Amino acid sequence: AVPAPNQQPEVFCNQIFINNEWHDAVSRKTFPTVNPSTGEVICQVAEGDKEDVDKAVKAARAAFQLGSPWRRMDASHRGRLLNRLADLIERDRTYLAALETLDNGKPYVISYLVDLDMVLKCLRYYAGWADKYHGKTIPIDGDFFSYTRHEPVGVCGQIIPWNFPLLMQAWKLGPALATGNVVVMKVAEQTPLTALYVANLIKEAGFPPGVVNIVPGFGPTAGAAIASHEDVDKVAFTGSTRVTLELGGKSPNIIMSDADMDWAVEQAHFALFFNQGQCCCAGSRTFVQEDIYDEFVERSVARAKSRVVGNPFDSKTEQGPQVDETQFKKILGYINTGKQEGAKLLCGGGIAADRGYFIQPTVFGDVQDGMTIAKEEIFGPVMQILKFKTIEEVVGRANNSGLAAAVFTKDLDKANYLSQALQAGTVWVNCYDVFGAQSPFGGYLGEYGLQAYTKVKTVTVKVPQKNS
Amino acid sequence: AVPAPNQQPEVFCNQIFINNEWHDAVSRKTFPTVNPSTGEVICQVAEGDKEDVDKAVKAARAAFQLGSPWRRMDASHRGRLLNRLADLIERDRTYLAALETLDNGKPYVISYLVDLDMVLKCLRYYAGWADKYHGKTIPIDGDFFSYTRHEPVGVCGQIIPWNFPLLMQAWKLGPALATGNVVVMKVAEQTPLTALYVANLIKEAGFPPGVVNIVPGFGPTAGAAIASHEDVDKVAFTGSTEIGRVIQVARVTLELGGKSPNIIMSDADMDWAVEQAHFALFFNQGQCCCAGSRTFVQEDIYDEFVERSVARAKSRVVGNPFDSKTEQGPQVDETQFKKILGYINTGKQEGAKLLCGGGIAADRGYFIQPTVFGDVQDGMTIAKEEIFGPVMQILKFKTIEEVVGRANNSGLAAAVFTKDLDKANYLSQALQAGTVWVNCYDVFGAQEYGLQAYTKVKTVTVKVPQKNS
Amino acid sequence: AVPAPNQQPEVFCNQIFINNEWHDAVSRKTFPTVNPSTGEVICQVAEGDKEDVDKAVKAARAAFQLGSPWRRMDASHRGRLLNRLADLIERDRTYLAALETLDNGKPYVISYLVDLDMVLKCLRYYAGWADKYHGKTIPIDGDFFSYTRHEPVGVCGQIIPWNFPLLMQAWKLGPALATGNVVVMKVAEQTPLTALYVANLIKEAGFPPGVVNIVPGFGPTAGAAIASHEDVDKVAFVTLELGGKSPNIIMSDADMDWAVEQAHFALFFNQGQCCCAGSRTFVQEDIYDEFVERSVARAKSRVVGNPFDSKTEQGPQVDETQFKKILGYINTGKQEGAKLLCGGGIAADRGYFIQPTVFGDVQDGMTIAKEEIFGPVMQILKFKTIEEVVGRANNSGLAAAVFTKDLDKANYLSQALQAGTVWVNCYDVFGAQSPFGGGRELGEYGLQAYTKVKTVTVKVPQKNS
Amino acid sequence: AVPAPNQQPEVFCNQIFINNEWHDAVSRKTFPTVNPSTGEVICQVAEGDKEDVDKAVKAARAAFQLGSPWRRMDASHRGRLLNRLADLIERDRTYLAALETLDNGKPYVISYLVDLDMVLKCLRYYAGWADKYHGKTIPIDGDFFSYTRHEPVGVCGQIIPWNFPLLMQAWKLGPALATGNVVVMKVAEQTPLTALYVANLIKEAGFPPGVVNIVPGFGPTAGAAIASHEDVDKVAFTGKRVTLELGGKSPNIIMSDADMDWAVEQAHFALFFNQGQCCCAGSRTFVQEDIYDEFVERSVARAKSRVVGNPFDSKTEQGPQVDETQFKKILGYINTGKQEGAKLLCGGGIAADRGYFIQPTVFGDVQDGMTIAKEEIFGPVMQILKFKTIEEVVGRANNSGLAAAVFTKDLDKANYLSQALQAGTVWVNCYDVFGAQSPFGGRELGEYGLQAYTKVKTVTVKVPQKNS
Ligand code: NA
Ligand code: NA
Ligand code: NA
Ligand code: NA
Repeated sequence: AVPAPNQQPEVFCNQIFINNEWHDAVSRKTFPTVNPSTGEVICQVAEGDKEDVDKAVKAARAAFQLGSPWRRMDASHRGRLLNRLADLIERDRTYLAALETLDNGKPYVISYLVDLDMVLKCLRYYAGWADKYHGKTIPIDGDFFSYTRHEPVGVCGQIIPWNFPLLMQAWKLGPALATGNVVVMKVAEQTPLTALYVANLIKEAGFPPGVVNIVPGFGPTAGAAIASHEDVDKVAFTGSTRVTLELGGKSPNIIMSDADMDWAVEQAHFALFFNQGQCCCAGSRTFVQEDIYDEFVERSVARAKSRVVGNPFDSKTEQGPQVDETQFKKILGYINTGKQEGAKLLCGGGIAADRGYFIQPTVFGDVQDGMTIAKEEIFGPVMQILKFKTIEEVVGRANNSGLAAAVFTKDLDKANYLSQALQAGTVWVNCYDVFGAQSPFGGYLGEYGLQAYTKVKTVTVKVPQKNS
Repeated sequence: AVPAPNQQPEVFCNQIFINNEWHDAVSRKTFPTVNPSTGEVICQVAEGDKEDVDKAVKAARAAFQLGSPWRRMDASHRGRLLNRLADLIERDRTYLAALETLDNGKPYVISYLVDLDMVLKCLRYYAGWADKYHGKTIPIDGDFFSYTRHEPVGVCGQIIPWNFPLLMQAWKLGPALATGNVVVMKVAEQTPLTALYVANLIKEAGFPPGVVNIVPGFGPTAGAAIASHEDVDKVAFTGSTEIGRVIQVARVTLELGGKSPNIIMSDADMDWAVEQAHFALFFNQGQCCCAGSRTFVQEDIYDEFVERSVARAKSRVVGNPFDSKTEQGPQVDETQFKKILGYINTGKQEGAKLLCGGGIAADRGYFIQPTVFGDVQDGMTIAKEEIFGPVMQILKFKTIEEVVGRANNSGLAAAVFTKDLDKANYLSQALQAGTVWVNCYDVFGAQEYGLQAYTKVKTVTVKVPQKNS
Repeated sequence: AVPAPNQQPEVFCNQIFINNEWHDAVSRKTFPTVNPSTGEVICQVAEGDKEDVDKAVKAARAAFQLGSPWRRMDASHRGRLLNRLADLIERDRTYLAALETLDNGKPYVISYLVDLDMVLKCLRYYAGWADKYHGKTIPIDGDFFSYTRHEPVGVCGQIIPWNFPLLMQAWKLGPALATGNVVVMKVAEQTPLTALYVANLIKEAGFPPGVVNIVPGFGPTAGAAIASHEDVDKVAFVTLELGGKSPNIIMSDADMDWAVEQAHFALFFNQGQCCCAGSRTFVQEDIYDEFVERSVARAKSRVVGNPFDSKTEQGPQVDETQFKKILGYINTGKQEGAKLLCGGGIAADRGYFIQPTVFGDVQDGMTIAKEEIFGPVMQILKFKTIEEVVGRANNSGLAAAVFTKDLDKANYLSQALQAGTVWVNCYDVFGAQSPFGGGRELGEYGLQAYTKVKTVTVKVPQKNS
Repeated sequence: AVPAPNQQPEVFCNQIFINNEWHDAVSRKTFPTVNPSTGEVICQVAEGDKEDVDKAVKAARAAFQLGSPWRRMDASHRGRLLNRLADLIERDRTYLAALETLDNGKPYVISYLVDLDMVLKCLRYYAGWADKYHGKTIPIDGDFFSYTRHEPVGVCGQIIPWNFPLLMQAWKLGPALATGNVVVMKVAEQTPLTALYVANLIKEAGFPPGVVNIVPGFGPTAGAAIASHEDVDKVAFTGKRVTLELGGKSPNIIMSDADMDWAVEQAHFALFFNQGQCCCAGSRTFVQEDIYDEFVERSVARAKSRVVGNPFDSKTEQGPQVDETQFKKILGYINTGKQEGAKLLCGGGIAADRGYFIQPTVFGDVQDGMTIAKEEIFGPVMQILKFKTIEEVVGRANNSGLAAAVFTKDLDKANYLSQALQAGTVWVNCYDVFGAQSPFGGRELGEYGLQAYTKVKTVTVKVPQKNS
């Protein structure tokens, strides 16, 4: 059961969020955010720049000073705050899911049942880690007592993409706040709305001023300012091609001949088409064993043709528009390159509507490794199907590219052989895009997400006489 | 490639080991240990009883006193001591492997390449854990610094069986010593020799006096004395349900084994499943806590499986353990010898189809022919009671849902042979056993849980000036 | 800031709780629960016996069956349920603190600010552990993939004492539920009410029927039935958590004012009814006289009276049996030669009130220095050296404390003291995250006792690092 | 008890070590390494450059290929090899200690009892970690079995300094090899000999060819080549994944209630150890005003009695500085101290006409703004500053973060300072106490050292009905 959406949700937040207050850009400039479904402007948004970032960083630094409310607060209480934030987001679940759809373009049913559900689960998961990340007491040689303490890194710069606005924000705030860091976040110009509203909930939840600061704006400006600021202790970027870069692209989905055909077909479809193909780990290279190639391809094309493209607020809609005009044209050019390179266009291939950034679900057959559409990730509804013969062969082709991969088979040995040989951060077996707030995700979440937001301090004390 | 064995190894240790010295029993009494291959006495061994145990526990307690060499020793050094012990055992590998065979009966080739090898790997694995089991610093509410220390439990009474004399000794000494505990060990009357020789190596390795004490003797005497001693902090028993009850009656842990299910699905690799099922049951003369004594086979492959299993059992070479061709030695002693025979009789009486073997394999020693019973039923005695002998039980089943219930209706171990991913995961999750093997059996590895049982957690919570994250 | 209490709270739950439903005993018998402050009956409570426990164990077993809602539920959801139960308890905080005081006797201010606060923290802490207790993937030799899974033990029998009725219930429920077990709980006959009301909240929270079952009654019957039941997987009273004679050591360099107030707290907290009461106060000779004098004055000013009065520091003892037992112990203290410094008798004609009592010049051989009476009776012993106090303190191991300004003395004592918990310059400082034991409770360690480890070892193609 | 050293150790290894073989530089160039005690050339050593580095990376990559002996080897066996290497170093301990002294200058007694002892303990410590670094099985939502594997990162570039040649080599090899990585190591031009001999022991121990490769040479060339190589997966510098391990100006705080005798001796050790060439040297000795005069008087007398001379002499406490460049830099800093107004209490000049010997130097009443109080010189130059309160000292000590120390008998003061000091390691009543088990950073050593040498792979499998 999904509640009826408000197809025209009101925008309450569209400025810079610093010290639990809303500010206009220092330059007073503002940029428009567009509804991808119509191509029309939703509203104006404050355009943050270097000077705005500097204000945010100063606020963050102040909120991180020894003796401050955030620093003195019990670890268990940071957990309480994250749980409270989660409760507030659930309260406004319907409103947030609709706003997400309005600004991003993804189907409202998905925004509500998937995006929001995962946001809630992420924050509540991290709330639980707040007071459970232990240091150690170490049995060092000599008459000493040695132990470690896991301290926060400090001011963390977070730049999040537009594909999953709310979930990306939660993935970043969850682990950072659980460990006691302060944040200066930059949201995507294409999808700044929902994150700004969450900022309002962060204040309502009771987080001290300056703990979380959000600076909407442009990449070359605000984004770069955060990455270059001398008082930022850590910067985590997630998007297109302490510092951590989280990029995604060309994930191989391997279908063995003994795989369940119906399941394989639906999963490979999902693996690529999910969220308009706008996923860092989209299974954009579907490797199919020769014995089942023809049948698999036939079923895949049939599924792609039946995929409903339309108004994201319509319950029947499976695919909304692409995020913006730039991606829209980028995907169209990519489809043309596929045709020019000799890939067999099986269906789709063009615009799906005269209004908005809609593209027909496209499928290319007989794709080769050397082709552009087999090497470049375009984050669009364009499926690439490649044929292969042996398991040894596919391993090499799949690895010749490492965020994620998948293998569909009923054979135990094949599953274990492939899961070990595939060089990817996450390897799915008979499923795809299965993330858990508790399962790590990286390239070549969970408790591992905490390591990156913590600094280790070792204290070694001379004692009278050590005894086991 | 295995060195030529001294079929008649000299015995250097046969007394009570306390404070790195050899002592005769207080009573001066001694018991004989027999070579199961000939039925002849190997030598006399000091018979420890309550008073001997009391001396051992006193020595152990003294070595565990605060400020003692063992207590003050760096954790990394406990690791060095364990590594030195392993080096010495390896130096005397050929000798020990032969002594093990002589006293226990297992094939020398196995004693050398399996038993010793695992003893070495176990001690070396644990040596590495000595300085790596950390306590925690805890983010408690308020202005407090709270942390935990994992201290040793103290005096640990360890009673080990006769099936894997040396390995059981390593499995107990490894985790206990790595964590800084002291030990009072009671070895099996049927196999006391190897453990006593290792005691000599423990002394040579440099372990302080009283850290490890070994009292050979009888179960209801020495064994019960350890379990009932008021100054023993922990007692771990590994063996038959029969003596376990006595110990339970006399921190306590009872490690028993029996009737482990080996499930063969229709899609299993036939050649592999047959050889593995054979190994699963027959390994170590069937004297294994997790012996696959219930081989469930899906109906569509039952006939073929049984045929191949019977052929394999008939070809199993029984004979002198010191002969390189020997696959199966004798049973550990006369009591088990007759107990197994009675069990085979019961199988016949109950309607089980005797497919091969079923009787004595030699006029000298405790050798029994590899026996296989077909069409076994859940209600039969040979399908409910574990006899630790070379007697295989093959049961037929139809569905996977069915076999789960039947396998669980008994939980040390279990195995599944199948090429199907979903079938492997379904069974590994559904089978209620401590260890579930998939397409393999008896695959143990020295490889943290064993450490928890050997440590005490102490929390220290200190008031401090204002706390900050 | 404590809301005014309802000094005579309504009782909504007084029956056996099985499968989210209220049941009368099969015998239909009931027993009275008394208000220790007046000696009068509060209400009748269903007297569960063996047959009632049997119904509870079966309901638990059913709830634990593979494929059941509690077994199939995502680990994260068990956490959501724990968090919802905490929210409900917080909603009914004022009411529950009053009921706890009515039935147990402790001051309402403490019930509210201490017991209820700790209950909330305990449940919320454990809610966080539900989906974070990982198994391991092990690098075994050979071409094998080996891993472990932490499964619930099953039906857990839990016997809760009367000293901290609500807190002990939370300490037992938190880890057990976070790990997916089912429970059959036996509450103390002296204090059954608060736990039964929490059962109602357990049902309201959404826990499946049979996950938590509560059987009020007596120890020799209901308690023994749980302990002997063949279908109960684990019983926690096998693990026995007992407490007694915890040493509180005051070094000559301690902060005098702080040590005096803390030693007073250490012993008198909860009418001295605490498993780790600092009932042996060891004081170094150079400060003994002054420490004793200040301790005596503090004991004399301790306000004893109606626990609902804001000024009350000490309520009555839990029941008449304890009341008499403590009085007999005070008499033995005088007979054996301990110096009675203050108190020593009954504090009121109604209720089980005892005057705060302090004994000086206590010797290790005395009965009052060896037997724990769980009462408002302080023992002050004198010592000379740090080496001496260690031996005396250890000659008894749930807890201990040291008061000193010296780093080395503090580290030497915290290591040498054979106690499960050692406090330095504080006392009774518990955290839902810090372990406690003489098995272990609280923290991550509390999860170990409620889990079975299953190893799965799979043969795989060709293993690579 | 230390054996008699060979004051003229023979050199057996002086080339590039690749695939368990000794190679001359492609250019055939060599550079002389000097004995800092005499200023004379010990021998010539192959001068590796980009081309030699490329060969080592290729050998390392090959040894890391799936299916190779190093990749297939049981984890426990990597541990056996590390223990064998340790046994071989122990066999050649007397020789190694003398060669360390000949090339670096530190007292032979220290090389034998300290450096070599720590090298042995470090390798033996990591040998034990080889098969104990577990992944996890995660309780994810839904009918899925999710687990992680900790895989090696791959080709690790390791650049080690000259202050502790052998120990630094072991700190890098231990964790890298225990977790199955392969190495391309660049040793310091000032001290390449001991590491090259160890490579010979690595071969003798049985490590597969290409697992460890060592390229002696210069920083701007060989080092830069490793850091910039496209096929190097991680680079660790001490002096792709990158980690810079730098050190400097660690504060040693002496409270008025400290044990005077122990504090004076430890402060002396804290600064003067290893000719002052230690990243965490206690180069800022803060002394509480009530004990200042006496502490200084004692420190001066202790510095004046410190024996400087031939490092092979058993009475020698201080050998020469590592090279001419450091010698001059220290003389420059001493002059800077005098010109700045710091009170020169003793030393301050050249201690011998041959070699690079400097007199133990003590500056008194140093103030925070002085250059000698802000820059690290890695020399036998002690700075003593005066302070009044604990709140004051915290701020002064922090205004600079690898290490710090506090000497006091008071529990609260020790906890206050160990909490407040922003340093990776805080020692209480001791200094320079390292354990192979305790982490060190500004991480290395302990369990923490393994995290940087491993990649986390998550495998998530769809399974029939899941149950707890
Ligand atoms: Na938009
Ligand atoms: Na024998
Ligand atoms: Na009552
Ligand atoms: Na040199």
